[PDB]
Amino acid sequence: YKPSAMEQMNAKNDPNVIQDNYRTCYEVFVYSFFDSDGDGIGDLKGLTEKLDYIEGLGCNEIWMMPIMPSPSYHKYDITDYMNIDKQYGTLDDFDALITECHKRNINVIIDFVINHTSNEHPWFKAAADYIKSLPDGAEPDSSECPYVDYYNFSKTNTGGYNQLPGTNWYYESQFVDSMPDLNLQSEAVRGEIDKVTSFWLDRGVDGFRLAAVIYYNNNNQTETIDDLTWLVNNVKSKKADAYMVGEGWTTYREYAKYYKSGIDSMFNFDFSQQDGYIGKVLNGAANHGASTYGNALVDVENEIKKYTDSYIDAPFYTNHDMGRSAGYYNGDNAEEKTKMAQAMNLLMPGNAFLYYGEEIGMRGTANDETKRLAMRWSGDSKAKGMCVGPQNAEETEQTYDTLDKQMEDPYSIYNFVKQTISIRNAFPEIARGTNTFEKDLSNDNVCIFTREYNGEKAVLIFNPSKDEASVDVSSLGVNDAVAMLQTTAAAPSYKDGTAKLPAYSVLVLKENLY
Ligand SMILES: OC[C@H]1O[C@H](O[C@H]2[C@H](O)[C@@H](O)[C@@H](O[C@H]3[C@H](O)[C@@H](O)[C@H](O)O[C@@H]3CO)O[C@@H]2CO)[C@H](O)[C@@H](O)[C@@H]1O
Ligand SMILES: [Ca+2]
Repeated sequence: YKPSAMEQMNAKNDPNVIQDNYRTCYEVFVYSFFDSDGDGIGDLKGLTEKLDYIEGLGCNEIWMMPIMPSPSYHKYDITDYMNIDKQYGTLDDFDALITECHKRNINVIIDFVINHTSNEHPWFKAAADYIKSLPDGAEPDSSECPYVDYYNFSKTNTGGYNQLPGTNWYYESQFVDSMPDLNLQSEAVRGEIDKVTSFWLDRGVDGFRLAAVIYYNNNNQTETIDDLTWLVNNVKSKKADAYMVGEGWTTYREYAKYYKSGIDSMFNFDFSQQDGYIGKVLNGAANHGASTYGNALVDVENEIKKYTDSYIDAPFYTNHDMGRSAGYYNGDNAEEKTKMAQAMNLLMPGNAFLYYGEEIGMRGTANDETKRLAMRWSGDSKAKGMCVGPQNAEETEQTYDTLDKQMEDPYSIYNFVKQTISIRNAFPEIARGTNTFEKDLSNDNVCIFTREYNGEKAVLIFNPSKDEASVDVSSLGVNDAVAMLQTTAAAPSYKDGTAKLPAYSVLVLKENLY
């Protein structure tokens, strides 16, 4: 193994990992990750066995997709909020995972799905049976069945209601009939969620990913923010440094608003997907090339600032609900783009997220199942712990090698992402600093930022273009080049205030201030 120039350069910078809520988070689908008992389904024991891998990648947080009992493979429709799904193992396996995570200073985030339950959840079964029991006269009585007010039942088909089979009643189920929506205005419901947050916090959970936060109270954004506020306070009441990140799948003008709840993070969705800011810039669909990435960072930061001066952005770029990054880039320098997309994701301010498999450029988009294929550990047929993945996934042609092979390749996507995360772990200002887009020095080819945290300043220079570019950054002050990312043998250079970046590369400087 012969290390690239970037590897040698970046290694000379000491890790500076701060134990707070600005981390690098690996999002795992337990189902498709690593199988410990040989049934082809991934499990908690399997995840535990692969913590050396995740830690070696440089991630110091894990978010698992839902781990509680569910009739589906994906497990977003929950039947029991205080156990583990039998396919994943037991509560004892969860306890061991937490212990092993904390020993490695890795924090654990669980997917917290309270906008709906499964229609097989006992609360709904009981409400449904009760509703069906009522004579024509009717009008439910929550003293006879309190669960009737845990969900929204009506004789009227408003928006997102489905029929309760064999009756004249309907119930709210925005996503699908098998996912009835919880009434989060119910004090009884809030009482139940209280017990649930106590349960998971008491087993050493560090935070929550809040699913579907903008659908907490259907179309009523006021009640939704009230609901989120209640939840954020319920959690922080019990553990002050508990971390919470909300999924608000919408534009930034909308998801900025949810920061009024006091939540730490909202996922930064306008930077996600093929047609998000990162994707558009790399595929040449942006009005101002590289500088569009600058403008977008500033516009979103400025929007959030309307609501809070005290937050952690959640850049993620891709997740289990979207086509994998590698599928966004085809033809000439697709690999270069695939790498740089993750530089543009992971070197953003706040708490950065990496979806499992993105570090080896896994492909898959045709349907949701196909976005959640088995982690490609190895090419070997019968390697221990390989997962079969979801049963209804479409055919998908991969374009990059398996992980074992990528580790051995100094110019693999894996080694690039690994290098990216090392830069982030070396310079706390990248995640925590105030962000300044140096617009006067940026153009369609290069994008320049200064990051300032507690009197330390760094300069980030991205070249997400197919063209070599030079920039005079001497106006920013006296700088030293400390880190870089290269997508080919061509490496960034820096001399006497002039930076030269080849196509698809990054250069990091420290400013010296006297
Ligand atoms: O029935 C209509 C839709 O059904 C399918 O969508 C599934 C998703 O595959 C599944 O992951 C889950 O979506 C959750 C999503 O992953 C999560 O990030 C978000 O916070 O909550 C979602 C709901 O819990 O559930 C839906 C609904 O069953 C199908 O793939 C989709 O194309 C259909 O439109
Ligand atoms: Ca298994």
